[PDB]
Amino acid sequence: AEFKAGSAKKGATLFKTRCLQCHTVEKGGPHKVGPNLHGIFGRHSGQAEGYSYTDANIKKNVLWDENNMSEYLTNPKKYIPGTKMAFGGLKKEKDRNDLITYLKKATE
Ligand code: HEC
Repeated sequence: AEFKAGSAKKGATLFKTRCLQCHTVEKGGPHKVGPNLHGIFGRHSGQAEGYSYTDANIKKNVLWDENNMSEYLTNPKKYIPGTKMAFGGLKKEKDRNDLITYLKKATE
């Protein structure tokens, strides 16, 4: 994928309505169904302290950035086979760009 900054505003709504049930973004935020995402863009997959990852997510060992995050969010199970993230993906590129524009800011 090739990330292009979009609407952080739309991204925030997308996170709230598509991700928040399983993820928090704030520093010190709790793990829920999925791991807290604070600092995700300075980290490899499967490395958030305090979260119980699948071996699949850990072994993928993807150094998260705006580009492979877009690739991942297109189809998480195709990108990380065996992951337990029950999310089909954001198929529209503009949605992924919006979400990641927000996530880059929100997870710092
Ligand atoms: C529950 C129903 C989830 C929804 C909705 C979303 N995610 Fe998720 N995510 C979930 C789990 C259980 C996991 C761990 C998977 C595993 O195999 O252990 C994840 C993982 C991620 C990651 C990787 C985090 C890391 O490696 O530290 C990312 C970057 C991520 N999820 C992002 C994300 C976004 C942006 C979502 C909304 C669009 C989203 N997830 C939905 C559970 C669930």
